[PDB]
Amino acid sequence: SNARFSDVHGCDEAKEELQELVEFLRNPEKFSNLGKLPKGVLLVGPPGTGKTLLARAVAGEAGVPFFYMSGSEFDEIVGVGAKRVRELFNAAKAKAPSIVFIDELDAIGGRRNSRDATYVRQTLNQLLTEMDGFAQNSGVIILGATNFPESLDKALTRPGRFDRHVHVSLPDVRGRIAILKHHAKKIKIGSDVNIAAIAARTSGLSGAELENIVNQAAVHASKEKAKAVMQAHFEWAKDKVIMG
Ligand SMILES: Nc1ncnc2c1ncn2[C@@H]1O[C@H](COP(=O)(O)OP(=O)(O)O)[C@@H](O)[C@H]1O
Repeated sequence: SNARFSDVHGCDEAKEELQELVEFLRNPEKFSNLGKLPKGVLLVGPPGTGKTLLARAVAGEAGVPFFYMSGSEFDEIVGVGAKRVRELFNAAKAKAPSIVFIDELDAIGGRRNSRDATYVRQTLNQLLTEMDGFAQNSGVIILGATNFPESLDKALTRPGRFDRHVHVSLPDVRGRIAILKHHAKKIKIGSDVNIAAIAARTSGLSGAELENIVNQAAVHASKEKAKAVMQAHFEWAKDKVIMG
């Protein structure tokens, strides 16, 4: 089963804004008849805040294919980037409406070395060509995730490309409660568990780390042959995730 919005907690504003992307992908013709359409949307936030989960959730809510691409695939220098970019969008266009998710978009079009210049330029221009090539109601939504929006190439954020953004920040104490409670639905919660106390002791943690706390507490409780996941198991898992 694909992701849904009910899997995303601690950033209600982001999913509310992205619901518009779901409504477009469900019916691009009906969406356009009211009169501006989105092509590229930037997801901005630290690692583990659920940018990939949101992108997958938008495809799941809309019922459209999801295509993944990582900007990190060009970290070493290795292969032809433009061929990778061209083939990905061809598969997405053939399955439109669809979602293309570009993780670590800051990597594409980076400065890098003068030796890297010919490699970086061809990959960047290929992405720019595919985005500019979407006609009318092409059906393809491009979601780009980055932790460093100031590091993006200026060509990427020009009008008609990645000209809309959605912040996916670290959850506050209320969001951490919602995240902890959501993943705690899958565990047998003990009688002394205080999720609010745990959320108050996890300021700065991402949703991924919070999910890790719930899962590590359940495993630790199972190893001790306990009948339920107790507060001591959450405290142990919290310290393990925080110390890294
Ligand atoms: N906001 C969130 N709400 C619920 N779970 C989350 C959230 N953010 C992250 N997670 C959990 O952490 C996992 C990894 O998150 P991910 O989408 O890869 O984050 P990102 O792409 O921002 O680094 C998700 O599959 C999910 O289980």
